[PDB]
Amino acid sequence: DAEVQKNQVLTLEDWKEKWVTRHISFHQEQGHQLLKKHLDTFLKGQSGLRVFFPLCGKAIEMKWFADRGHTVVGVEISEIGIREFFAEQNLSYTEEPLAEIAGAKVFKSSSGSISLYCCSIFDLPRANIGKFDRIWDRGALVAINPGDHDRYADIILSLLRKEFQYLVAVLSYDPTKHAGPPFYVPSAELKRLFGTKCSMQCLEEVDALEERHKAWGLDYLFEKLYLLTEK
Ligand SMILES: Nc1ncnc2c1ncn2[C@@H]1O[C@H](CSCC[C@H](N)C(=O)O)[C@@H](O)[C@H]1O
Repeated sequence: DAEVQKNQVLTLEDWKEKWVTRHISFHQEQGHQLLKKHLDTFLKGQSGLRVFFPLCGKAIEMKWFADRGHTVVGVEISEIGIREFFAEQNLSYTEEPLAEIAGAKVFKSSSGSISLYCCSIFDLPRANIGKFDRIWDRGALVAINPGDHDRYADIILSLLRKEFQYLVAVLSYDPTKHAGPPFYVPSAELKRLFGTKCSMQCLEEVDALEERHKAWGLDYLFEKLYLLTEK
């Protein structure tokens, strides 16, 4: 069952077409409510953290971190989504080509609080973006093709400082009922991916079934939030 979606794929071009055609149902216009609940503690006592958002879309919470004085980096293959982030958050920005990745670009807020790399996360290591105190992962690990999970996890691990907090949101549902994204990523997979190098703790399990999931086929959907930290 954890293997049912093992061969499913969305490509980089499919994701870019979703943005062009406005198939962006993943986006949360009010921001993620579990992060909101856990944010203070996530940041508790710390100043000027470097925070990474994989597969960031136009995630409005990048502004939450930037407003609190933390440095934010995201990676997103869609230039449309990146430009929409800055428009929606009312921020000016520069654009620079990325010399190490053909065709790619980096978009930075005017005083540098937020830098969004327009490229694949699988190419991002060549952009020399350093390491992070915090990672917020929502619609990211669950968006990655299942076949790419090992590669994805090693990149996330390579981006962590020695001390870190890594919050990851997954969704539990019957994967024989729906072909992702968002893919089904159970606890056991999280543990396969990160548990030798991370301590884990489940923080939350919440009902996410919306009737919009009805015709999907789903009669259960729960969102789970995990906190990963140094072993
Ligand atoms: N390999 C990849 N590299 C970079 N972005 C990718 C990617 N695969 C998918 N994406 C982008 O990943 C996003 C997943 S949808 C979730 C967006 C955002 N994290 C949110 O919480 O709203 C899309 O914006 C899609 O274009």
